[PDB]
Amino acid sequence: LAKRIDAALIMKDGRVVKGSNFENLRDSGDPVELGKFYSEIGIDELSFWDITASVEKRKTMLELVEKVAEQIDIPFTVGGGIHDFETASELILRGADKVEINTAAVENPSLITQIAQTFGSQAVVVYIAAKRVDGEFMVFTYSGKKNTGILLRDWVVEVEKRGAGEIVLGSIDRLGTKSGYDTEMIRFVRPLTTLPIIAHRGAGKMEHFLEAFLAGADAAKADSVFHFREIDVRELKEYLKKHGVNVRLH
Repeated sequence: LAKRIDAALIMKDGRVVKGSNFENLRDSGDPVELGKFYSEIGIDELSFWDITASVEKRKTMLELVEKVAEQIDIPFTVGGGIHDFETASELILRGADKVEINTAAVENPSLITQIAQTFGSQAVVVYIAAKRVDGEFMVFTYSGKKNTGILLRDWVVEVEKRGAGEIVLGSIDRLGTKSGYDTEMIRFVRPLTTLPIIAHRGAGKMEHFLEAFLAGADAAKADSVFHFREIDVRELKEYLKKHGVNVRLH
């Protein structure tokens, strides 16, 4: 099916960290209005990642998804320190289509299955942050701080086995580089899973998306290149369609 273009939003205290350059918006740093705007100009799905401090976090994330679900009609994902089934459950019930987990999944893979058994696999997104170490792709947790010693190939297979719906494949080797998506990593992972693969980290120009899709990604996620208007979302989809990529245009 159609290749997907995702926008990611980083959040703290109900605000978009670093905001955005869309001066047409009432509040360029308002996650809800920005999300709604993206949904209007052609983003296919949104993802919200919250880094609010522990005291206010739960209520902040629940308010956000509630407001977002009311204002937008495309699927969205919420994530950020989701550590257990009850937290994931209340976010989905409150309005999220999907939850994103990473570290908590690595430490308890059955959490994937737990969430999927009530909300279906399609509600579970596993973010995998991977990096080359001595010639092998390794899984990293705790915001890139911990080398788990787990091989990417092994974790990808387990993640599907546990019942995840899709995988976000984040290349730590491409963090803030604008040199392109890690297409070697995408090609490496593609044969190991039937799940949708969402490319993340590295995007700097429209051609990088084409490359990502050629590598076998089902979706491409970016943030700052969208928010600071280095890449126009509408042009991006036009470009991709131009060169043969199937994108979308009770």
